Amino acid sequence: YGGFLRRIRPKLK
Repeated sequence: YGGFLRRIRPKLK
């Protein structure tokens, strides 16, 4: 459950 922490750095995972 780490798919919209992309809100900063949207290619980090």
